[PDB]
Amino acid sequence: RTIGIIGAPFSKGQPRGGVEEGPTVLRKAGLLEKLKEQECDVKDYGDLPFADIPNDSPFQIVKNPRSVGKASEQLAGKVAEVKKNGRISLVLGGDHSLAIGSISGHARVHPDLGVIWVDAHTDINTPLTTTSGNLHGQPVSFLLKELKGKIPDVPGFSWVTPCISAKDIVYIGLRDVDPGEHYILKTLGIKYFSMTEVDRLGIGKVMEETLSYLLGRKKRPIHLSFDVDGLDPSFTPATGTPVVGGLTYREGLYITEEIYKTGLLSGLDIMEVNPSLGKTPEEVTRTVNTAVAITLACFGLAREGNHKPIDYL
Amino acid sequence: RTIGIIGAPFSKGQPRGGVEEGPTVLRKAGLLEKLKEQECDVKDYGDLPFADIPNDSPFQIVKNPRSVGKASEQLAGKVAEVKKNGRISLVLGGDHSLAIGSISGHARVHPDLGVIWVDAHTDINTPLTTTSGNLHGQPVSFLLKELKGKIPDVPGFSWVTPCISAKDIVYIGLRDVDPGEHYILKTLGIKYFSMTEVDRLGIGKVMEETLSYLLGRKKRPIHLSFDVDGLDPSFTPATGTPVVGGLTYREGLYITEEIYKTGLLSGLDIMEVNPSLGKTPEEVTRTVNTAVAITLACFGLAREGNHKPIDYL
Amino acid sequence: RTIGIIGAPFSKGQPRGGVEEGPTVLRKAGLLEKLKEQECDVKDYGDLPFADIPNDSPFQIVKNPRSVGKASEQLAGKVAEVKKNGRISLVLGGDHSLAIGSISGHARVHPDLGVIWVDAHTDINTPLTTTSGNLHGQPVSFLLKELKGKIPDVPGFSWVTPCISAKDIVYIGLRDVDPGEHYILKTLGIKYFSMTEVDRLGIGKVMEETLSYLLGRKKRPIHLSFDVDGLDPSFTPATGTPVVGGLTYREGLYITEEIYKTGLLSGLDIMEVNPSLGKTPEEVTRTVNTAVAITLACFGLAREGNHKPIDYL
Ligand SMILES: N[C@@H](CCCC[C@@H]1CO1)C(=O)O
Ligand SMILES: N[C@@H](CCCC[C@@H]1CO1)C(=O)O
Ligand SMILES: N[C@@H](CCCC[C@@H]1CO1)C(=O)O
Ligand SMILES: [Mn+2]
Ligand SMILES: [Mn+2]
Ligand SMILES: [Mn+2]
Ligand SMILES: [Mn+2]
Ligand SMILES: [Mn+2]
Ligand SMILES: [Mn+2]
Repeated sequence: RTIGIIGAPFSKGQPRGGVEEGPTVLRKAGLLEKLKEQECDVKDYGDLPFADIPNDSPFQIVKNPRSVGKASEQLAGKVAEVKKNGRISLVLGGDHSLAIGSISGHARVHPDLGVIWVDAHTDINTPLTTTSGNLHGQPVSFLLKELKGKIPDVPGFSWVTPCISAKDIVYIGLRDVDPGEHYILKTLGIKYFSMTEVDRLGIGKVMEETLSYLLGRKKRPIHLSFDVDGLDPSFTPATGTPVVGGLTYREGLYITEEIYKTGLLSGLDIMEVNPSLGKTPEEVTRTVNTAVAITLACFGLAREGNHKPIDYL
Repeated sequence: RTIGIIGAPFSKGQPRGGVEEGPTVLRKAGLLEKLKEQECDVKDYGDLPFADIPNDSPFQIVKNPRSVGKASEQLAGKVAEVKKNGRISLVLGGDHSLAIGSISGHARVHPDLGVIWVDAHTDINTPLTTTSGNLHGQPVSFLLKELKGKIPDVPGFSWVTPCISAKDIVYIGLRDVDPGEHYILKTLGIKYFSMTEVDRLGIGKVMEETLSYLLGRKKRPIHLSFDVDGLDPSFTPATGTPVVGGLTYREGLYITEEIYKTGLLSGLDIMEVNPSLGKTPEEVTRTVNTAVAITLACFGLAREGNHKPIDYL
Repeated sequence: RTIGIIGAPFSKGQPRGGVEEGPTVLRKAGLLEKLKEQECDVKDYGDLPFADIPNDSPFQIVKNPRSVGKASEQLAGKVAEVKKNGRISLVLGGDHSLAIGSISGHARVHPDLGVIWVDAHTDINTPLTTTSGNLHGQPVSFLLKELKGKIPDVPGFSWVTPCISAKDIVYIGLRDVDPGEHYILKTLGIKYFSMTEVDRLGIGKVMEETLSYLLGRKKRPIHLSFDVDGLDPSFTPATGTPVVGGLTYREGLYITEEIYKTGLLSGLDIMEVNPSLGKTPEEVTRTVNTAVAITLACFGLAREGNHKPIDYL
């Protein structure tokens, strides 16, 4: 498809800094070229320059609110631009707090978007339910219209406007959900397939239901926010908050291959890849290679093979 | 639920001794605290003191019959006690020969119990069919009423009374079954899901059929005897008789999460964890961590999340 | 069943030479004995002596055409012999180019054979579509009647006669298919289950459809060409062209256990095991052990257990 690459070297949504290297190691893995090696029209909007905000004391327990709120605000504008250019936005990021700006900017051009969130976590803590204060675990709370009222005025986010309903999002891969988050899950009726549902139904049925659930009433643009820690750490170890028992490399590709086939992918986030956290050089390459593979699947690379519309014989 | 912890540091059901450390490393992993950290009422009945039986020569090929028969006899009494106290017995053990006493004592208070046996092995060899002579591979033969007649008078087990029928037990995870054992399997019509059935049906259907098979006619207490070598050695390597191609960490949790949801768990055995057999310190922690995870799942810990009955928002 | 072992220490179908050691390390793993330890009548036709062909320059891009064409020609004769002796041919090989002779010789005695090809690749490149020139990636193109016309007169293969139709073959495990190969796939209507279909349907349904697809109209002899790189490299690392995201050890055994149960297995190839490519001594033993396990499954070894027709009690 027509892609618009946007690097988001940001890490203040959490404590470990190496995550802002995500765009670099991914590009250095030949991501742009690989995409071009397919049927992809690729334009790199470069890495966004996230100005330093020296004065950013916590808002209550919440950390680096101004820099996070600013990075998402900046990212939101960029995504809206690439979307206005008729391209699928590919946000190579740092931490997942950036999802706030990516989904926000996407919904400005396509307010009817549906979101598929692959993650070991729900990232739906509010500034009042979070125990860690890390904003990469709160993005979803800022985007949900139903949680509009339980989100205090946090410095840096006054530009935010909830753009999606609890019913326009589906979670896949959950295995470490906080108590308040689970409460929000059940209270708002959010559709999710934790690792338990994946085990019960199999990833094939999981994807069937996910797409049917989001595209049933009518076809609508799809936003895929892929947190690499959604996959098992044996595949993506170089990430900040790994949790054992994750989705397999195969399941990761199955998810993306199916989304690609809908022809409705319009926004994509590949987040939380932190090279600095690899215990070895191999753990880093393994994490980056897996991250690239998932990305390519979103844009056509199929395991059964691919061929141009010509007579090869 | 209401739990009654009972440590069973015993190893004479087999050759390698480190298995009697099971209760120690598990407790030292914070098992009691972790359970309390949930909605669990926990009372530790301590570790049973298994007196040394210096004079215990083999009965034919069978090894350490008196100490094994004695340990199970002692364990049987303890379990019956905790069951009489309205608690779910949690037997942290050494080798699986202890299942004889755990299931025996359980059935004294709840004669209508159904058993789910997760294991790479059937542990149903008789003193006459066993080739190794290790009693941890014969527990089931002593408990089955139908095998009453093919079990010789082995020193230390005169207190035993078969308490379950071949139809009140279901095996899950089998992948190394001896010839005589397989014969007993097919001859008594025992329900089992070897790794082949798990591969064919998927763990979801496997659990559906298992519970339906055992709880169909009527709801009855459930005894789960979990041999950690039922899971693949990439998850539980620190165990005496590992067999490749086992159940996954995910499947292990799926099994237990489903059993928990029945609200019928009344007896649980977490066996065969041998710290001494870990090739590295990490293999030990990996085995113990997995063993703890499975245990917590049996008592409520869910991958989709958990929350108290309060308004978190 | 009645087996006829034939070693094929050949490697010129590709660049790395250690693959010709396949027969050796497999035999040294106790394969013959293990088979005999079952209900198998085993006769080893020894290792075929593949005379050196010093003068063998490439035919266009195709490498070592004369030695490859000769090795398959020799192998074809041997297989036909063992098949004429009422035995299931077990070809312990080097590279997969040998499939040309194995399937050719098999079809001479049983022209109605159906083929199950487990592989990460389709190995259906023609001498004109191949980019590497390695013949181990072209065997299928020489065997298909429908591709009769797109296969130039390559030195060493004038003895070849396409013996199977595109509809008498099923692929399982595909995850690295070239563009021209994919074109041939879709153009000839070849049935395949890439890793994507395995993920979607589960290996149980995959095998159900495969057998139904090949044995539907009528029961016919089965030829299983098993490329060990079809399984994930975490199980069979010592192989020339490994591809991540492969079939599991369990799936590998499920496939073979199901084929065995049809009672129609008549030809088997266990290919691409290259001991020289193991990064460690353990990677070699792990590859060989897995290869032996799959082989034993093809001839009866079942994970649920096995027993002779006698009264064990
Ligand atoms: N729920 C935990 C863990 C958050 C993980 C967030 C990562 C981005 O995906 C917290 O709120 O801190
Ligand atoms: N069937 C073999 C292996 C027994 C394994 C027993 C382990 C407890 O689970 C024997 O009888 O010695
Ligand atoms: N398709 C590639 C890779 C071939 C792999 C062949 C291995 C035998 O299974 C080629 O034609 O060279
Ligand atoms: Mn996460
Ligand atoms: Mn996340
Ligand atoms: Mn066992
Ligand atoms: Mn056991
Ligand atoms: Mn291959
Ligand atoms: Mn091959």
